[PDB]
Amino acid sequence: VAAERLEPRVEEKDGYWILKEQFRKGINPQEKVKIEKEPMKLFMENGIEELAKIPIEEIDQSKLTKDDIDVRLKWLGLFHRRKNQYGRFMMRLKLPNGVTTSAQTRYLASVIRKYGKEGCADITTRQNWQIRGVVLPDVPEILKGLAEVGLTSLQSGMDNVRNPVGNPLAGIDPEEIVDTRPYTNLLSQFITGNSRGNPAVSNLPRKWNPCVVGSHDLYEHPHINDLAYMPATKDGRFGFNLLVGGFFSAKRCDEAIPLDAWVPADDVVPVCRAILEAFRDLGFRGNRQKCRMMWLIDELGVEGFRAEVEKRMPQQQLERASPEDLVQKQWERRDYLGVHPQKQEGYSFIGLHIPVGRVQADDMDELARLADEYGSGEIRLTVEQNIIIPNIETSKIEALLKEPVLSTFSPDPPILMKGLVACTGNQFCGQAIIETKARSLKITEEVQRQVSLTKPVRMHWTGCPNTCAQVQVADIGFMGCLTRDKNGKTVEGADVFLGGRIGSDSHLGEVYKKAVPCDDLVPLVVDLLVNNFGAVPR
Ligand code: SRM
Ligand code: SF4
Ligand SMILES: O=N[O-]
Ligand SMILES: [Cl-]
Ligand SMILES: [Cl-]
Ligand SMILES: [K+]
Repeated sequence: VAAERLEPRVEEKDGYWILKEQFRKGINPQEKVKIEKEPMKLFMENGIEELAKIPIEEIDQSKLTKDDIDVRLKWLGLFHRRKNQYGRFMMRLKLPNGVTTSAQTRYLASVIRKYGKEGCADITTRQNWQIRGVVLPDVPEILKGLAEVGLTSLQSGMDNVRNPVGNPLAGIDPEEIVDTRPYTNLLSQFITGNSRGNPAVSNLPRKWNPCVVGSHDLYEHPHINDLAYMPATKDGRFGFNLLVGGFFSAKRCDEAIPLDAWVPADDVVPVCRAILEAFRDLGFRGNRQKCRMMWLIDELGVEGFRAEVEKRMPQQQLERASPEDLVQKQWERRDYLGVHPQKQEGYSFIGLHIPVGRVQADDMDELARLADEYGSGEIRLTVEQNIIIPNIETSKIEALLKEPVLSTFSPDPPILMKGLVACTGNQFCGQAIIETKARSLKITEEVQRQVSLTKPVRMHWTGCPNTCAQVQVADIGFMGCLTRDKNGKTVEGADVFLGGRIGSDSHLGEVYKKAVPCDDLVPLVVDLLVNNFGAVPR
């Protein structure tokens, strides 16, 4: 790699970070959008106030404002559903470590309730909330309402640092390695500039996913993050070994690799900043399919990239990885659904199944009520799109289990439902090839009617090759496609994936059988379960 390749390609100008004049040749259309107008200005200079007053039909008549609503608004966590729910916006939060309060949950419910049949909410595969139905004129008030209840939606889409994932059992599991909440909280504060916006990290070449590990179970999926902090003691000091570059895309899926770096626990934010600065400064900005950070690591080599991180650290110090980390490889991933004792004597948590992560306003209010009556007003989200209510006095569990709402959001659903994960799909998502959430529930129910099993088989349904529902981590994955029935008629289908493993012995699954009509999946899946996962026909 020539020295010229290492010249930073962006510069700070008037509070924002912009591509230098000599580094604009050959850039992709998204990079052009960012040059034409700085997206962060919609929040930080309150550009949203006037934009929100323009009728959407008028907005669509000019490129600048159309790009404002379809692209730039994703820096404020607002996602126009142009194709599938025209004029409505999904809104996505920052929710480090998946932690919400009952007051926040009620606020979110109040927002979606206004929109009737156009509103609902979802738990995401980054243990985050999305709300739906939002209309542009309401955006300024919703931004204010979120701030009032201690939430932000900043920098949650597009070329930004995505939700910091942690251990859903942080602070409460007798078996945790280290409480991840202080670290994911710090990361979210850093990323969003304490909810004011942080332009230094909002002009990346592409999205970037961080997680902090605190569980032997590896609930945080460090192998598929751009930056994963693996807890490790080095020379008698507590800190983290760093994995970099994990990502999924249509073109390529890659597991994170060691940076060969250990940082003291107090250097979590400094090293996040250094890595982001290197990626921002040096990453390719052409073909969008080659802009994730791993492509930079391959271009420079991991050592070349490491040197760029090192030079951006305070005092330019970046130790080599600890020979060992704290994660025990002898481990069986633990079910968190149901009632479990906490490390605090006399307290339990309860994991509740949320079918395909989908809730309505009334459901959110009920869950918030349970959290107040039984817990400490806290609701935790998981990356399997379920919930945990922590801090419940154990003597209250008997009463809790009789609550009517637990017949719907169950502490002990059938085993295949426990492991079922599904993305948005074509109900709302414009890129989706198939419907996912309703279909996946239907198929899973039919499969479980036919077979019993004891292995915790994890089934993931994703609507297109973007693989937001991570089919490559599944025991059985389903990637949406269009295919043909016996008569040559167009039908919805799935490419079926096998081989995904999670935890310490992780492995990326691969296509097993392409183009299976969705109406033909049940027998295929039943047989796979009997033949490979010990399932028994009923
Ligand atoms: C909601 C969520 C799936 C879910 O049902 O849980 C989701 C939904 C969308 N993803 Fe995703 N992604 C979700 C997690 C992911 C993950 C999984 C993860 O983070 O572990 C991946 C694969 C891992 C990765 O990125 O490395 C993922 C890879 C994509 C990609 C492909 C990335 C790439 O490099 O090519 C796109 C398209 C893009 O960004 O260019 C994308 C694009 C989208 C958009 C924003 C596209 C769009 O605007 O319509 C989807 C919004 C649909 C909607 O209305 O909900 N989504 N997406 C997840 C929100 C996470 C969050 O709270 O921030
Ligand atoms: S995998 Fe495809 S269909 Fe599913 S939410 Fe992501 S972009 Fe939409
Ligand atoms: O929002 N999925 O990158
Ligand atoms: Cl996006
Ligand atoms: Cl769309
Ligand atoms: K779920």
